Amino acid sequence: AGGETVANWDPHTMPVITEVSGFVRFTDMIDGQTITRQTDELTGLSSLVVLDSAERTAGGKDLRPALKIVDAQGNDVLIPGTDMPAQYFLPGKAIVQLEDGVQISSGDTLARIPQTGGLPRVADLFEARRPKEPAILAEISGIVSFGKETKGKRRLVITPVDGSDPYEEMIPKWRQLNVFEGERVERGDVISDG
Repeated sequence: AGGETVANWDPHTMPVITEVSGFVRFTDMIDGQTITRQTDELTGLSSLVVLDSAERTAGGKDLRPALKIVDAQGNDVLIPGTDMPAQYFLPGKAIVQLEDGVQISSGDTLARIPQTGGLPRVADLFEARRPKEPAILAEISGIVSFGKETKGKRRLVITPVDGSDPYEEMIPKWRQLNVFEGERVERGDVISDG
């Protein structure tokens, strides 16, 4: 009916959400290397925050902190259809409020990541100029993954299901990205908004 609200969301932070049910298990989340306990003074609540690669020590840079969704016996639960382990990797500045070994169901939030006109506009539109921060898309479909870190700029690798494996692209690590190495990306998908 008219005036009914059908969707609501919090734009301040983007959540990272599990796809399967089970138990949350920490991985590579060592305090002092990849995560830290940050406490809010105005509220008193403390949370685990994932460290940035530059801020980490030598050992922490190679580590990949993440959360696994394992069954009762300790076996990793595969995502249905994909047949891929449901290990969700937490990037830098990610806030984790889920205790180790706690029971979880599919769909629960695992983590949180903080977040012209006139005549010149028409002139630039007809000149087909490129914006200052162009949006990033995927050239070819398939799975995606990370690559070399801080080699001038970060790298990304696209592996098609039945295509050219060695394809790669360069993405600077100084721009807030929204790529998902654990999720398949189509060629009609965005990487950095804008």
